[PDB]
Amino acid sequence: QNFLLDLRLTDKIVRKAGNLTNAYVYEVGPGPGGITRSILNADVAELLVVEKDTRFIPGLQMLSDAAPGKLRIVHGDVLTFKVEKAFSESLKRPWEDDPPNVHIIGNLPFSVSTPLIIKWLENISCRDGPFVYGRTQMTLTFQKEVAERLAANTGSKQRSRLSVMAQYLCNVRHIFTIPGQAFVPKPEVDVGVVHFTPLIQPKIEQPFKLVEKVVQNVFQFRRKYCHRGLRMLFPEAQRLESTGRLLELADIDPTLRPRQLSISHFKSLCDVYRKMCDEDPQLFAYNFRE
RNA sequence: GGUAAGUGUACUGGAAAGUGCACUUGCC
Ligand SMILES: C[S@@+](CC[C@H](N)C(=O)[O-])C[C@H]1O[C@@H](n2cnc3c(N)ncnc32)[C@H](O)[C@@H]1O
Repeated sequence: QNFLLDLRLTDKIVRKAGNLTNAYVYEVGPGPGGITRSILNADVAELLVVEKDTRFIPGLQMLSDAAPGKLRIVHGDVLTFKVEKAFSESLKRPWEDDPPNVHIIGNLPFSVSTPLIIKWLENISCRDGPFVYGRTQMTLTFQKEVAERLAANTGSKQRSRLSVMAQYLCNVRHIFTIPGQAFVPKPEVDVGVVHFTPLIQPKIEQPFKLVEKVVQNVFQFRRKYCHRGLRMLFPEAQRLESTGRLLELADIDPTLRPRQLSISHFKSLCDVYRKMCDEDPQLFAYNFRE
């Protein structure tokens, strides 16, 4: 659909990924090759590129004809391509060390990228997937609005769910947006650029699907008091007493609003919710739609 | 109150944009 061909920009992106000399990179959805021409020009060790659409191959291969052995083009679907088997076991560096010599770079349709960052976020929770090499970093691409929420801060206008879901597992710099006018063809949206480094110590240590559930119910009624959406974690019968103990033990003023909660206010609540989940087995599958 | 355009707007973990709401106007 909408492609990025401006060398000034494709360069700026690969610059904002970090030093890439003799590194290994996985570019998702290379497309016409703008991003990957620039990647190739950062003297990398090898660039693996996975692309769903066969017709971008002739052109992508002209780029590899220009840098032989540097570019490995793989005909694959990003949402199912198992990158963990894609590079040498040699590059696995431990989680407390520095990020491995492995980087992800992507400019995919927002249709694909948004779900991807979700399945990749829990991949970081579990330290599997692309993160078997351990705290591998990512440079990807979202509609300016979505880029904003990912990096939004406690109290910001656009502090939403992916604020919490991304920041508790990662350091999340949203380092610049670019105008839709820069794209062939220009969409009626601006485009934003976010970098992720997986956090050594995550800001919350509970199963991903737990704080996925917890953060959801908070941001449910986004400008009301937090307790009014929270309380829906609990079936009608227990709901009053339960919500009390939860806010009590977690130490949260219920007048607080979802956008005002510290990334640690969340750690607080989930620890308490995990406790009362393990004290009541039939509680974590409760959802009000019933 | 029903529809179309406009303008605001809210929400979005379906955002290369979508939908909901409000108001005004034209027509019914
Ligand atoms: C909006 S175009 C952008 C073109 C190019 N990536 C760029 O930055 O200029 C997105 C590209 O991602 C690819 N793509 C979309 N879904 C994909 C998927 N599931 N797996 C691999 N590639 C995908 C498409 O083939 C297309 O080439």
